[PDB]
Amino acid sequence: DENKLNVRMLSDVCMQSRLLKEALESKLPLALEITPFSELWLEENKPESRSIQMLVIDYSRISDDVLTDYSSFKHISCPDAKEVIINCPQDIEHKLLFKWNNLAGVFYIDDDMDTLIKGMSKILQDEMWLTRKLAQEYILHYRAGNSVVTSQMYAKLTKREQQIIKLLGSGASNIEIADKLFVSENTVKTHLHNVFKKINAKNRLQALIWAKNNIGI
Repeated sequence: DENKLNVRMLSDVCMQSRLLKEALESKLPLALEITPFSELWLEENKPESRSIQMLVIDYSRISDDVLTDYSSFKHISCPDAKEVIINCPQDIEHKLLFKWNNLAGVFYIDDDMDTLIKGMSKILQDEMWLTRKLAQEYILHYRAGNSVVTSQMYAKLTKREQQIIKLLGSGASNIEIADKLFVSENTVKTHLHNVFKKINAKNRLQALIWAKNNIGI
């Protein structure tokens, strides 16, 4: 419906998902549709994906091999959509959440629907639904200067690989990189082909975007 918020839940489709989907559409003003993480890449260049204004992320079905596909789907189609995490574990390392650039709310694994409906209603009112701890972590981290949290796949790359990837996440060219490290253009190109694993980039664009989101010096 044109009136309602375009929401997209990133999850499995199944008895429960659909059951929550309907529950969310009963109480809040939204048109929700469910898309599994595994299929994100198929929605990247769809027109109707450009209309997504909220993404609801089932933290329980998230995994490292989807992260890359997500970051690009998010940039290519709905960079400006709000993101809301649900089913988040209690003992989560909040910095791990900075990776969601429009995080607007977080719901924990053992919150109930009373909380979820309350929370989501606030977020639909352009509030944010965070705990005091999390709000503090953001503030301490941001206030202290830091913008991005360098991720874990990164630290696992070789020295070449690391240097080559940082510069990529600076939108440098093949040539421009080969010229700051003093190496064959064809060389950086070969390192990159490796680096796409495990960072899991289907291509240079994914990696580039992966980069700008997952590595800050």
